[PDB]
Amino acid sequence: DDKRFNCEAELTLAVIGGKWKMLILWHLGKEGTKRFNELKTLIPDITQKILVNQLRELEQDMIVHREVYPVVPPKVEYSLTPHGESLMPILEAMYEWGKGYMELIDID
Amino acid sequence: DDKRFNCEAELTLAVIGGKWKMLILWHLGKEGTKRFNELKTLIPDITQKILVNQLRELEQDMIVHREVYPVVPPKVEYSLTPHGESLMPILEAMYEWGKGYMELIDID
Repeated sequence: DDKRFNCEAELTLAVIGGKWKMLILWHLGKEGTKRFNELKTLIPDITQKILVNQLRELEQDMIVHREVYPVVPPKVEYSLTPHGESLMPILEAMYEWGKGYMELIDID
Repeated sequence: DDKRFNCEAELTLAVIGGKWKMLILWHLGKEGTKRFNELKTLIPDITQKILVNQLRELEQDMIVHREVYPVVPPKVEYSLTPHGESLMPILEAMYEWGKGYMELIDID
């Protein structure tokens, strides 16, 4: 029970934690499917290497779908899986909470 | 905007992150006010030193209220602040998400 709450809430933190995953997921959930360069533009502080590593981890974690489309020209699209989509209410609530908290700590 | 979503969602992660804060907050929000020894019993894997450090950080972060009551015998009670209470829906949703995710990764 207590271990079940803790193992499970901590798993969630591990999946979305870090400096850029929440922002990647936010753009995919709010705006939809994106190519790599589109995400790279939306997140100007991120490097190619870091964005590739974060997307790879999100894909291996079954949060992001990466699909290759052999059309003319070929393209690779990134999107949320159903598991990713159900993180979106959590990210929304974290943003709303942190918006209010930041004002608290900033203005003091 | 993008920096505002990111700064703010990341602040939230910093406040609740780690191995024991979510569990401390969960017990305080679900069960109410607790003394230190009560929390120590509810979280048997935690050490005195670690529980003192986590509660101190939660208090300094204005998530947990620590009140000394000079009654007979004196007592020190820990509870959530209003800012802590508004984390509870987020923790609830993280637990529900991670419960489903753990089943996904366990059963495979």
